[PDB]
Amino acid sequence: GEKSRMLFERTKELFPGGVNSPVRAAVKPYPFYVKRGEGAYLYTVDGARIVDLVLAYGPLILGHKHPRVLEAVEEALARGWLYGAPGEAEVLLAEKILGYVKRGGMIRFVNSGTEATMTAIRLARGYTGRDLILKFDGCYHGSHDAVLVAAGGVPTSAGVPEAVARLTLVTPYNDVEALERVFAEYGDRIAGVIVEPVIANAGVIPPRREFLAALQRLSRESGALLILDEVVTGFRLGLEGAQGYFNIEGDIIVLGKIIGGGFPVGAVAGSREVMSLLTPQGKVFNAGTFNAHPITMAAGLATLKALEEEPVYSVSREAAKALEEAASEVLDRTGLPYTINRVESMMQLFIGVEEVSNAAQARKADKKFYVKLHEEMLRRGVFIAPSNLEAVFTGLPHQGEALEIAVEGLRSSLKTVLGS
Amino acid sequence: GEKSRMLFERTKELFPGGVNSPVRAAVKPYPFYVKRGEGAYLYTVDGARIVDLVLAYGPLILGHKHPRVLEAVEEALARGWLYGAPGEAEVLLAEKILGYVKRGGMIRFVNSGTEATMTAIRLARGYTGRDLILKFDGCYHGSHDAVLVAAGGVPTSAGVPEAVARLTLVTPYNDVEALERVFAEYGDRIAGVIVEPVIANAGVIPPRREFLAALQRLSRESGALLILDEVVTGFRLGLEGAQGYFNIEGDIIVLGKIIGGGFPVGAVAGSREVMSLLTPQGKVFNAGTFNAHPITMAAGLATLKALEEEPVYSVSREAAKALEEAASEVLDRTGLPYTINRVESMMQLFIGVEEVSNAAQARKADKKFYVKLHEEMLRRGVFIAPSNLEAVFTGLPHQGEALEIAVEGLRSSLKTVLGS
Ligand SMILES: Cc1ncc(COP(=O)(O)O)c(CN)c1O
Ligand SMILES: Cc1ncc(COP(=O)(O)O)c(CN)c1O
Repeated sequence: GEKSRMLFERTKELFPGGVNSPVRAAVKPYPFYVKRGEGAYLYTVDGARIVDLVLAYGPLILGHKHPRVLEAVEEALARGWLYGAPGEAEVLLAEKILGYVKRGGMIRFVNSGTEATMTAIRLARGYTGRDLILKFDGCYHGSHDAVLVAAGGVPTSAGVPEAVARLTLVTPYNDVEALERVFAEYGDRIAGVIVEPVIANAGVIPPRREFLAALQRLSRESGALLILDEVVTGFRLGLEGAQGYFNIEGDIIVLGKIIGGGFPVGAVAGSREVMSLLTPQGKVFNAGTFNAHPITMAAGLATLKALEEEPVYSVSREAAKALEEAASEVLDRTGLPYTINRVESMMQLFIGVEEVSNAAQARKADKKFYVKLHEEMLRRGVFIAPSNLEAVFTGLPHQGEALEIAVEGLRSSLKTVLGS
Repeated sequence: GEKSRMLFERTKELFPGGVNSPVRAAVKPYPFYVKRGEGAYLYTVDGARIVDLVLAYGPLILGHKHPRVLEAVEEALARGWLYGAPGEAEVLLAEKILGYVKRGGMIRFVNSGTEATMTAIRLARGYTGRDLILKFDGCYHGSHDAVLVAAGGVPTSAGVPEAVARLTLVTPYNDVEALERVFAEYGDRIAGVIVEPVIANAGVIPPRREFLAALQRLSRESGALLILDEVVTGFRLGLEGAQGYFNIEGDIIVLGKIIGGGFPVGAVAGSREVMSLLTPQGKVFNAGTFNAHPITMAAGLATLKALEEEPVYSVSREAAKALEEAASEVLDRTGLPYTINRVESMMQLFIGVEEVSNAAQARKADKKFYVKLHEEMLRRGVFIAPSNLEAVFTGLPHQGEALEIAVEGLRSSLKTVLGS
C-alpha cells in the first residue's frame, strides 16, 4: 500500500482531516486511494482488486462503469457537457422519473441530495407559509443548517446559528407517541415533516407501519407537507421507490444518488400546485449553474433504462439476502445478541443489540467489533463502510464470482473477529 | 425552430416555469434547446450554429468541448466515474489550486457554488463564534437561505424564515460610508463579510479601490472573516484570480465554475487554522456523496493546465475588448447615455445610465432595449444573456471567424435596435 500511503501523506495538509468527505477518513488501517472501478470492483492505486459493497454509498446500484451507462455518457460527452440552456436529456429523464414517483407533477433538478432537501424545505415553507420543519433523530438529509440539528432543536454542527436550529423540531424515528405529541404541541406551525422511508445513515433501519401511517395522517390533518427523502430509497426499492414499496404517498419527493447514474445530482418532485412556487414561475427561489447538467441527465436516463430492462432489483435483493443469511448462520451459533436490518439491497449488521428500530438503539451497537470487521473484510478484499452507522449496498454486479468472494469474505471475517 | 418549440411544449408541465434554472426561461422569443456545443459555438436542436457569449454563465472559459479537457475526461471515464473513496485527480487539482489562491492552506471540494458559499459561511460562523453575515446589494452567492436576503435583512425568496434572514446584513456594493456604518453598529457580531470582487449577477460591476480597502481593513480590525466569492472571478481574472488581479487577500476564498472544467463543482479554500474546523477534523460539518467527484476533478485539472499553457487570458481579454470597442463606437455616435463595464473577459452593457458602480444604478438601465438587443443578436446567430443583469463572457475560442461574427453581430444588432 505504498502508493496509498504516499497519497495519504500528501493530503494531510491539503484537506481538513485529509479527505473531502468525513466517512472516507475512517477506512482502516488508513484510507486506500482508488485508481479505477469496474463492475463489482474497485482497484486501489497499488493495484489491488476489492469487491465493493459500498457502491459510493448508494448511487452505483448498477455497479461501476456499467456498459450501457458508459456508452450513453460517451455519446453525451461528444455533444459537449455544459450548455447553460435547455437540453434534450433533462426532458426525457424528467418524464421517466415523474411517471414513477409523481405522475402529472413537476420536478426540479439540482446538484446534490443536500441541495435537494434544502430546496424541498424552502418549498414546503413557501407553500404553507410556516417556519418549522420536523425531522427525526438518526435521519440524515445533507449538509445544510436546517437539518444539522438535534433535540435539545440545537445545532449538531458548529457555525449553525441557534436561531436557525430552533426552527427544526426533532423526535425519535419510529416513535409514534413522540410524533403525536410534537404535532399536538407545534403542529399548526410545521411547514413540513422530512423523513427517510428507510434510514440509511444510522445503519439501516426499516420503518414501522404505524410510524408510516402516523406520518401521512398527521401531515394531512395538520396542513404540513410530507417530504419523503428518497435520496437513497428512490429507484433502489424498486422503480416506484418507497412510495410504491410501502404503499405510501409523499407531498414532496426528494431524489438523488441513483437518478444521476453516478454523476452529481439531486431532485425535488411534487404536485404542480406545490412545485409551481419555484422560480421562475413562483417566488420560492432556486437556481443553479449546473442544474440539469447534460452529463448527469444522460447518465441518469441510461441508468433508469437499465433498471427497467435488466434484472437489477432481483439480483441486488438476492445478493443482500445471501450476505444476510451467511452472517446470520455464523452469528446465530454464537448466541451473542445481534440484529441485521435489511430492506431489499440496503442492510447493516448491529452487534450487541437484539433490536434496532431507532437511532438510539443503533448507537448502542458494538462499534469496536464493527470496525474490526470492516478492517478484516478489507484485508480479505471486500469493502464495507468503515462506520457502523453507514449502510451496506448491493447491486447488479454482485452475482457469480463477485458474490462468492463477498459471502466467503463475510463468513471468514466474522469468524476471525469472533475468535479474537 | 420546430424542434425547440416541441420541447418547449413538453417542458411546460414538467418543470416550474418550464426550465431548471430561472435565467433559461428568458431567452427570446422562447428558449431554444441545445443539441451540442463545440468551440465557440452552441448548436440548436433544429441545427443552427450560434456564437456563444454566455459560456454557460462562466465555467467555459476554454469554450465548448476543449480538446485537452475532452481527452482528460475520456481517460477519467474509462476509470469509472464515482468511487466513494479518495482518488488521485482531487489531490493534483487541490495542489494546483492552492498554489495560486492560498499557498500552504487547505481546500474542500463541493458540488456547486451554492454549496461552496454556504459552507464558507458556516465555517466563518464556526471560527468566529458569531452569527451575522454581511453581504452587498446586487451580489449573488447562490440558492441558499442566508444569501437570499435584502436590506429591510428580509427575505427575497418565499420559504425563507424571517428569523434566518435577519442574521444577514445588507449594504450597497462600493458604498464605503454604508460599509463603515454597518461595522460601527454591528461589527462585533459579524462572522464574515462575503463579496464578489467583481459583480457578475447585476450586470458586471467593477470594485472601487476604496471599497476593497475598507473591506480588508474593517474585516481585519473587527475579527470578521473576509469571504471572497470568486466563483466567477476565480481563474478568470488570471491564475491568481481577484486576489492577484486587485492585490487583495481574503480569509476564505470561494471557488467554482471554471475549476470544474464544466462539471458540477464548488470549493472553499483558506488557511489551515480556519479550514481545520471542517469535519472530520473539526466540528463545522460538511459532507457530500459527490464531493471531489472523479470526473469534475479530472476536468478541472485539465482545464487549469490549459489556462497555464494556452493563451486563454490574452485571447479572452482581446475578445471582450473588441466587443466593447465595437459597441462603444456605435453608441458614442448616438449621444445617448450608456456605460459598458468590463474587467478582462467579463462585461455588460447598460443603456440609459452613464455610470454603474452599484446594483441600484444597474437596475435603472433600460431593460427593454437590452431584451431587444438579446433577441436581435440571437436572430443574427450570437447568444448573449437574456437578462441585462447577467454578464457577457468571452473565452479561448472567441478569435478569428467566431469573433468576427460576434463583433459584426453586435454592431448590426445595436444599429437595428437603435433604428427601431
Ligand atoms: C437520505 C439522504 N439525504 C441526503 C443525502 C446527502 O446527499 P448529498 O451528499 O449528495 O448532498 C444523503 C447522502 N448521505 C442521504 O442518504
Ligand atoms: C459569485 C457566484 N456565487 C455563487 C453562484 C452560484 O453557483 P451555483 O449555481 O453552482 O450554485 C454563482 C453563479 N451565478 C456566482 O456567480
